[PDB]
Amino acid sequence: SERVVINISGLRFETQLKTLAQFPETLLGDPKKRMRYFDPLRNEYFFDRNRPSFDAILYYYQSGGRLRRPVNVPLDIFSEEIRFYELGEEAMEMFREDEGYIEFQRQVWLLFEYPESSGPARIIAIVSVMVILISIVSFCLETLPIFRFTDPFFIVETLCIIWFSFEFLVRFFACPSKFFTNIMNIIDIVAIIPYVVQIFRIMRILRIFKLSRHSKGLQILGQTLKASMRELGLLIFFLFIGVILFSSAVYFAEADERDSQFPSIPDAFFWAVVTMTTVGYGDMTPTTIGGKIVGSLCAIAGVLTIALPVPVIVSNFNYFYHRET
Amino acid sequence: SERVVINISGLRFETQLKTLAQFPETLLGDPKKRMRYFDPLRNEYFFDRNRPSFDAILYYYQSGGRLRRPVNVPLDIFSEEIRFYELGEEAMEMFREDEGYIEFQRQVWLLFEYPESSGPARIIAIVSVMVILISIVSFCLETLPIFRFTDPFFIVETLCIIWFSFEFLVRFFACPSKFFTNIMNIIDIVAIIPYVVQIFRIMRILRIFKLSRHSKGLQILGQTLKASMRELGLLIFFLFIGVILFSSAVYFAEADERDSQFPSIPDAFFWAVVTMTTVGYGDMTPTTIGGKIVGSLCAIAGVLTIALPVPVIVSNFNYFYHRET
Amino acid sequence: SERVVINISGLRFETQLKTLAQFPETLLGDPKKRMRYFDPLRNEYFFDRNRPSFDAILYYYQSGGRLRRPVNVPLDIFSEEIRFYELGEEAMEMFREDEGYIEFQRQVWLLFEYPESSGPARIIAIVSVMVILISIVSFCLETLPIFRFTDPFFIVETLCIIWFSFEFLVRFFACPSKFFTNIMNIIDIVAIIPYVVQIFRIMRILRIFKLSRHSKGLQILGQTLKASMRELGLLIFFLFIGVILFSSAVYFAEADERDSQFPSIPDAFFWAVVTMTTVGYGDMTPTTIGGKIVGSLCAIAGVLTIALPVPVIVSNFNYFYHRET
Amino acid sequence: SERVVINISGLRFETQLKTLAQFPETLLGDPKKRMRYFDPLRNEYFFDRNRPSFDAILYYYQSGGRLRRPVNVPLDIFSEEIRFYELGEEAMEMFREDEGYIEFQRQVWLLFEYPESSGPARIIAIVSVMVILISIVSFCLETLPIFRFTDPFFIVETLCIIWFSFEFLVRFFACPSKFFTNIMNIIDIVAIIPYVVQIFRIMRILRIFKLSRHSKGLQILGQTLKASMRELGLLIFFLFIGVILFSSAVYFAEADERDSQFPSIPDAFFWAVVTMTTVGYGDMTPTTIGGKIVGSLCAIAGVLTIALPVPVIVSNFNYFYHRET
Ligand SMILES: [K+]
Ligand SMILES: [K+]
Ligand SMILES: [O]
Repeated sequence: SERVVINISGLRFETQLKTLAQFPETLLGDPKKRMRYFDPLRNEYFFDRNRPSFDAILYYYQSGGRLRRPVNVPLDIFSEEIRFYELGEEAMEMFREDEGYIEFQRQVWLLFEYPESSGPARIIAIVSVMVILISIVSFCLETLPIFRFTDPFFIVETLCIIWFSFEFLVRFFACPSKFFTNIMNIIDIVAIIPYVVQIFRIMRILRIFKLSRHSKGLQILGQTLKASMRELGLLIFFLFIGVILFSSAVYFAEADERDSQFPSIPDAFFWAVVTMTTVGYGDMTPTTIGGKIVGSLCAIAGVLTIALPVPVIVSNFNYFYHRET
Repeated sequence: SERVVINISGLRFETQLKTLAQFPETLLGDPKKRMRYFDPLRNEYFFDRNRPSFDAILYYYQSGGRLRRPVNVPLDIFSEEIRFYELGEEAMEMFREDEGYIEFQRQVWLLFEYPESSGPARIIAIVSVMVILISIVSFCLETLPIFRFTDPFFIVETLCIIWFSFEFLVRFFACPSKFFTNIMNIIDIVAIIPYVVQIFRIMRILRIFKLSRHSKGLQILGQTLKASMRELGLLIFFLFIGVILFSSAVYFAEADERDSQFPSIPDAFFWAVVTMTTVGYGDMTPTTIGGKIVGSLCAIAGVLTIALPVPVIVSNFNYFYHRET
Repeated sequence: SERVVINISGLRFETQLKTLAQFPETLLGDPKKRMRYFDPLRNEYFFDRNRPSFDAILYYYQSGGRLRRPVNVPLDIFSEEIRFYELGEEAMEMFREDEGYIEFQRQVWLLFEYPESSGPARIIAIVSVMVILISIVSFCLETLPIFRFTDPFFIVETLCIIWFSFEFLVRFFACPSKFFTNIMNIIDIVAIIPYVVQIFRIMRILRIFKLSRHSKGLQILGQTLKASMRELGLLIFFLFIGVILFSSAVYFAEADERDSQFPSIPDAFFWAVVTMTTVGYGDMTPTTIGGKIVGSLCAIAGVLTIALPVPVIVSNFNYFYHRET
Repeated sequence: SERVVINISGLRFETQLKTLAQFPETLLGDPKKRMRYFDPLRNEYFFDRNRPSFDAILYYYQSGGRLRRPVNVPLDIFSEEIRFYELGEEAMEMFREDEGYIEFQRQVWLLFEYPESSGPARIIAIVSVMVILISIVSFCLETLPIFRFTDPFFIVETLCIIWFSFEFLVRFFACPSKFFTNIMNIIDIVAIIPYVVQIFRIMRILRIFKLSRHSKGLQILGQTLKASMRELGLLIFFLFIGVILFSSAVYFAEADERDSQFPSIPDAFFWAVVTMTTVGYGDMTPTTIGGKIVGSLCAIAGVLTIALPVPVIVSNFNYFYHRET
């Protein structure tokens, strides 16, 4: 119950000794630690330090754990005062968590997993990207009407696979731990499985995801979509409810019309999709006065359905964008 | 007029005793309550508590009712100080209102109205959703050109009605009070009235609203639209003024043209709607130099007309979204 | 130079007497006014009032005019403290301006200019709106292919003019001052000038603006557009620069093509407009590889050109919207 | 170690003399400078000045360089206190940088480079703009089907070049320094190089950029795009990844269809572009159930791809817009 006066650059703080003794590990909790700052003429402990920060420090003793940075104190200045008062590593990491902060194969694992290290590391990454870009150009040219080791496309297709196999064999016996959690390598597995044929071709387009390893923004978008599936799927659900709603509204408004462009419900789905997203079908346009109305409400409700979950998904992207800079 | 000194962890507060006696129910208003905190050596009442919060507490006595949380004090910390100073339940609920905060049938009413309680409660809700989803699929398949108890659709249509009647008979004699205010049950009434035929079919599509009971976001959007009708209808009115304006501007610009695609005013309405919402008609495009101009101004003014009331409606949605989490 | 101590509910303020005597009209500047608050035991002036507000009050004496409300003090509380310290009507109105705040014919001028006064005032406004809405419906029906005092439209056209003349003759000899500045009456003049015929018809559509007097949001949008012409016209200029830019880019990319859909520069203007506003022409689509590219860049740059000046115009609207509530 | 008490209008500040002596150039660091403010009755230095500002001033001595304006202190008031305490020109310019702040030919260089100086300076700028606007109108009329010194267009084309040469010869021997860094003159060079012919015509359209010198907003947009290329190019990259992704998804979904509108991968690129930007092709619309799905996901992912990097680019524009006012 013994009173303790703490002078912070002229700002007076008073408390009970039992409140500071609650945490015997810190500065003000250890009598031998705070001894060097005692003023025997005023019976107080003087500190020639920042003043707005000490409101939360002394409250960390009163509350017995709570360490909230004041809204007017900078983040770096308050964090450097916690080091001086020695509140503890447990309370320091809780402050960051509350603020928002989470030989034979060692050299080959430097110019491949972290291509920003050495000199040849930054060049072998460009060559690996050129193989990917040509791998994408090769996939887009295997279908032209002109074009539809001897096969003129089997010379570059395998050449990229030889490099895409060279981007996997050097990463299995040189990785830290034996790997399937990192999605960067799951893409390397789906880019190297051309051993049902159409499903493997739709699976073959996943070689575009090979750029995510070497791209700055692709990593940011990947974290955004994962950290937004609730509001990301909320759009898909809100659009599903509206498509079923408005495709049926235009169908009953254009049912007695012998030349009504909407024959059934599912045939009016794609019309409601491009009218909500405001893309524009060009084909199925309404003809009935009531059907024309339904199209107007389908375009108005479309902008609302889209623009509601977007700011949340935009905010998740702008956070990871700035945090990675 | 007797002066009273209040020491808050070193922060000095002075007032007149009549100001604290204005509220005899609280701590500082009751002399017997504040007796335990008096310091007879300094003639003051000491409190080893939070310091930035007491500005508003002592002002609650001076203003005689006003209790405004300081902008730099957290919401939980300030609210816990009101409990200590015992300002009263009337002033506490006014603070929340000012901040923004509003046997035979008892067990059957748990696995139906609150399907998150028991184990079988969370399974009977999934079965009830599967019936709804099949009920929606059934409505969309009763119109295909191929398909247009013996009727192949009368086997699932009634089967869902048997379940949709099973989702109403168990809720009338098991509800708390006899019900028409909760819109969740008005949908159950409009999903069970298939006892003018086309109007009942347009009324039949309202079975999609049955998902609002089991959906998280549908409840949020429903509250959003109700709490936004002024700005929601402001869009409909702003778009009505512009459609009448620009449909007449393109009609007089394309009147002497014998092959002008716009014959009258109402026939140019749907063109102005999809050009403001930027959907794209594909059919009626302008042909005259002046009519081409009108279409350009109709698309520019459309983005403005849409994007003005949207942020308000988005803010109403993002509030109910986060408040329900 | 005589020192003056001012005690604000325990918060100590010191200054020189010449600083308070700088404004002899206020409380602390008048010795007879502040006499009632002097404490002859401490040699200070005590005030049992708000504490965070007095930082700016005492600075109003030091700065000699500046009166800035603190960011943590509410607007109503700080404004009520200026009344107590009696800083003057000149400094009070400067604070509002700095914060953001600007018989025979007397009874007939109440149920017409302010239709919210009496009972019959709120009914005669509805009848005046029904005449306007029918006046708009009449204008839209004078052009149907079926329809294209004896003239079936001359019975309602003049009947609304009789009312639109009844909404002008009662406002010239009953107005406060003889009127042309208020744009509400300029619309009444352009709705009553049907005494070159096509220009008067395009001028006749301005009868839709008659709703601005009785509409809540139309007044808000009118103030928004006037308070945004710089950024409103900035869009028109940014779109003008892009239309000329991209219409020429697609024309040179599709010049050697004998069947290029773009014959000249001005014939590609409307394509660039609906591709920037993302409306969709449906007619003129690019055919050349380079022309296809130009269309892609014209759609990307369109969203940027639109979305830059929009938030400013949206902010001007959301300010007048909330300020009128 | 000698203690120093600083009284700021009643607010008490204490520190060690060695902390103020750390900067011997300032007021409180120079004993002769602060001598005029010493109170020999209280042993303190009194200042009749602003109170919330001195937290950062005294911390500038403790931190030994850091000068951060408090979040509640206005920018002008805090900056005027730094002048009084005389912290130094080095710390003052660091505060602005931390806040966000960077005869025979002398008279001819006033009515040309700064056309806001004299009277004839503001008129010769309008004539120079009329030549540019006619130069733009001339370029748009050299291609009409009607029109496709004797050449009817060689009379205005050279007349503008004579003026565009008059806007370069007077700026080379009258400029401050001999010029290629300022992009305003690089446009004057690309507007005066009509001395491969089609490439010079696509290079000739760059005469629209001549308006950037005399336009307020064109300068703001130019700074915006340069200060946004990372997020500006991030859109181009995000759209490139999606176009390749969805053009291949619709091609494999519409491959067995003999009348599939998408013959190859590159022929489906422009469809994915206008469906992501929601422009609307009107030509290539999907026909297969799977292809219809791909178009729906291509329109949903398009709004997301567009709306993510837009707020960053909008914020860069709104900063330069307000900073230039
Ligand atoms: K469109
Ligand atoms: K659109
Ligand atoms: O379209």
